[PDB]
Amino acid sequence: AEQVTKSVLFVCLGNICRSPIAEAVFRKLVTDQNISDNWVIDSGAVSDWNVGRSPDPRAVSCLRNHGINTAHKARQVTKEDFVTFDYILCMDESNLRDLNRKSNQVKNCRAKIELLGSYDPQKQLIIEDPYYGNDADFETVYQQCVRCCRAFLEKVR
Ligand code: VO4
Repeated sequence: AEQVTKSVLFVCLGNICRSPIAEAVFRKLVTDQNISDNWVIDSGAVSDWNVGRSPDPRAVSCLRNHGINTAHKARQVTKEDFVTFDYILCMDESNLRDLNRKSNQVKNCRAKIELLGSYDPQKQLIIEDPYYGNDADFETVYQQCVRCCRAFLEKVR
């Protein structure tokens, strides 16, 4: 068994609600496809405000309902991420404006930066911040990341 090693970094503002859901989902997919050894996956924040914190409790329990677990600590996106990751996928256009800005700060930017939702077969471009929502909104977010990541993998696979 042999292919190339591919890398994806999932990005949100805080790296507490959404990017850990999208990251964990994506890991479960790869693991389920027997393709983990070919993938490098991680999640990070635009902001430094929550570095080191654990994922929201609502994200945590939501992933559990689906039999998924995570051990992520929040970390900030850095300049080297633009040189090391094949893909940076974010949640919203704000995340997107911010990364492009920072990427400029890099000379040799090899990362393709895009909205995760741009992969959604249902076309919901945007993945809403569920922080102030309740438990059904987290379930809605999980659902979108599932759609998107399944579609992302299948074309980069
Ligand atoms: O942790 V995030 O989804 O930015 O809230």
